[PDB]
Amino acid sequence: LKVDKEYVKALPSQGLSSSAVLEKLKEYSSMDAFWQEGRASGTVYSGEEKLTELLVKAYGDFAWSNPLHPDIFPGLRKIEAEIVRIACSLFNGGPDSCGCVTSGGTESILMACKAYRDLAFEKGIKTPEIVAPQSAHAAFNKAASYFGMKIVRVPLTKMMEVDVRAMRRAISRNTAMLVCSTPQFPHGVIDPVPEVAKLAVKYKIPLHVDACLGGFLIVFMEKAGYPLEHPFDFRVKGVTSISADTHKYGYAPKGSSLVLYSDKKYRNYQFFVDTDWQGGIYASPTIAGSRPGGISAACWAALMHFGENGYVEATKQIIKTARFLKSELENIKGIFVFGNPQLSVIALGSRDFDIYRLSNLMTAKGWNLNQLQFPPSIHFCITLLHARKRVAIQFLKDIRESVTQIMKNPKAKTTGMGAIYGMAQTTVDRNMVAELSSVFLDSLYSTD
Amino acid sequence: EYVKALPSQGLSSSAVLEKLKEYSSMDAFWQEGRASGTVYSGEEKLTELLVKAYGDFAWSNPLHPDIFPGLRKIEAEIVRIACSLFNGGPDSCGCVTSGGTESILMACKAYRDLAFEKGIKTPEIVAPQSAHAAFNKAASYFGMKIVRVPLTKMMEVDVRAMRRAISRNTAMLVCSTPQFPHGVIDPVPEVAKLAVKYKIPLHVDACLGGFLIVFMEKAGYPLEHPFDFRVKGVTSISADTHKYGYAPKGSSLVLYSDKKYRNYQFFVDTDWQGGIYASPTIAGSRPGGISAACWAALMHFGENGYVEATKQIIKTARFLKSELENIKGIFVFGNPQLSVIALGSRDFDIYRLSNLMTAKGWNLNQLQFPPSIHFCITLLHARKRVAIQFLKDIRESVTQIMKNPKAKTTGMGAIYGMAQTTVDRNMVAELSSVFLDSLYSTD
Repeated sequence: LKVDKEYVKALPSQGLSSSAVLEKLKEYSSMDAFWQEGRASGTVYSGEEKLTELLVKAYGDFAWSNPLHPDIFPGLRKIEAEIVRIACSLFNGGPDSCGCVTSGGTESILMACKAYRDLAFEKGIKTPEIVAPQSAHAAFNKAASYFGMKIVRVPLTKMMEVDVRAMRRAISRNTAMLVCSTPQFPHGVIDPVPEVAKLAVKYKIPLHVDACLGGFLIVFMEKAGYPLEHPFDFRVKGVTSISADTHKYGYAPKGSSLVLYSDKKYRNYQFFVDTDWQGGIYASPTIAGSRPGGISAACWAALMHFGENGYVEATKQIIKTARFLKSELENIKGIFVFGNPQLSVIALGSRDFDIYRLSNLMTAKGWNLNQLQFPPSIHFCITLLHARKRVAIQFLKDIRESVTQIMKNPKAKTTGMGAIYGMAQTTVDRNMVAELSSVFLDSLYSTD
Repeated sequence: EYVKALPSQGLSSSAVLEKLKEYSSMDAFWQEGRASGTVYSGEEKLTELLVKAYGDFAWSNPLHPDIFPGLRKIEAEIVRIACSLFNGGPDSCGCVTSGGTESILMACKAYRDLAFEKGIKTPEIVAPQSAHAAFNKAASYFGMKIVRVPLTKMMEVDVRAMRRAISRNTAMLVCSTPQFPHGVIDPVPEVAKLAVKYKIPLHVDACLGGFLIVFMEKAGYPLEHPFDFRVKGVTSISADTHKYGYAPKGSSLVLYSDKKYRNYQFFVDTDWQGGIYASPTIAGSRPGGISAACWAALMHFGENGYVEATKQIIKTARFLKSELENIKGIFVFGNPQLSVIALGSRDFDIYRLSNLMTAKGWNLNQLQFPPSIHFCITLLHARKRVAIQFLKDIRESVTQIMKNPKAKTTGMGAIYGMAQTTVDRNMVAELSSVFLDSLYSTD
């Protein structure tokens, strides 16, 4: 926002040399130095030098590959097939399971939603509904908005799990899919997949499991020695699709994710086919046409580099860190932890002061946390980066000091960003907030 | 042969890279210049630069502008540069997207929501028959009706037919600069007349042509029609940096004449427990590496670079066009002024020519409705100097075929012809599903 350099607003009359381009780029990259010292929530999952170098070289070897042309790039076609099958194995899908590589968790979610809309249409459902917990990702609303589907969000329990009784009452003759999250992003709580799947089986409704965030942790937890309370994978009868982000705890480059299905019969509905196009018979498996095959190469590289032993070890370290932080953060007067988080995310509240004061303060001390709402809350997401750099001690100390400071003045009005997130929740005119967002989006592209 | 599960033990870097060389052992085909379109430069030094640029921004993600303010600036700049190239002026604006499909999808979604705002229940896209398949995806995904209007003998949209296709439900008009099948530019001024008269948004699909058409005049090859924001009624443009921008795959632009239109493409969830959610495009997390590399390509070529590149492509196109017009047995559809040349034949089955060119080691694009094949000339093709060889092989292929013009088409060539003549569209749809299934096979 406050840039210290003029904007390039047109193409240069004379193209720059390679060295000059890369030297000018240094000015932009030096601006982006907030994550390297382990002070950002989520965002960068490993960021390690030797890993980066491998992933960029792998990308580089496949820079011009485009899986739209599998006759030209059969090697890339085999890499993507292998990525999918590795994932189906990790989720114990067996030989009938299938999937596709996508650009991210959002596309993974949208693809399943679209698949289930088209199946519902085929069964005479005029306006399909998504039935989802309040905590399910925003991408489910985007799918509703994009694909013309009604979305019903059901309330959560005191422990921030979906209320299954309420979910039952939300089901109707028009329900196209059920959703649960492993875990939900806000508070890092795993929904009770078996209980939701019971409904899915009883009412004959597809069930999508959102494992975008947890996928490349939860798959390894048992082997890491941290067993979970609930099963989450294709072994659970009624689970019809899973989303999972390689680009989160797979340590794959950005622009990589999977949508997996229990059966090809489901995946078929996600496909787009135009048999009549002048430009040839056109069939795409996902949203994009042209895609960056380099990213798929690098994603395959991450997986083959970590292996089972690497992801188990990475999981062990993230979970050790999170369990330590969670037990400490439970013994601080003035805050509480929402629910009982078993993975990498911890959400905090305060019954004693405005919790956004803590996000404001920690921002000041060089930390970047996520700011939630409904109810008022903040979270941090623990990554390999955070375990590697051992920021856990300093995080705690800054949390403790901040809380003591706030506590000296518990009713002192809340300022800056914290104020906006507070007031936004109380504003009865939702369009005010919407209009505030559109200004923020515009401001992203500003060159003034 | 197939890796079907995670290795128990991770491979070392070197071992990973050594294994990956197995997958990259077919690139000589494209590298030799034998592939239609597909790779637009491929040039070694350019690749090194773009991969380094990507590498500097590998972990950047524009969902987090506060963390990566450098990427943010980069993307604002790519959009402003592109707006200048299309002479949009200060009120024009745009977004970086993942490719041309997403650019088309975004504009369609923008126009749908604006039509919803005016009480229209099922918004209609009015498009030429030649418009890209992505417009049918848009319709399918977003619940819009697509009306495809016929072409003239020159393969341009029939503008009278297009007017007759307009209804109270029309949300957008489309034309292409050029359309992908025949490489013909639609008469943008004439379509913009309708847009203005009936107050309908108009989207210009410049995904393919974008980073040629903007330089044509300066290359010394003035086009017949104007195409950019200076044309009254053009409300948006899609343009692929990953084609004639020579940018990495994963890179395209959607540009608007005014901010008011772009506001309709955005997604906002103010109520999400995870926080106020506002995304400009389809994706959430995105690869900022690709944007960095897209900026690098723009800054590396500059105006002089792209003018010179455009010169080299069009010289090659105009030569091949004049030569393919002087070959007994074949004709070229319409009058292509850019990088795509489409061939047909009234003397034999055109797919035989694709058969023989495939055997000679060339990969051309097979079209349909009507039976046709095309080549897309890229900067790679010009650097490799393949045009003469290309011509020689076409001539020999035609000469041969013309000895038995009425012989039965075999191979894929037959599939392409049968496909169009089948009465049950379904059977064709199923072959496609089966093809797509096969992409993901590990058997």
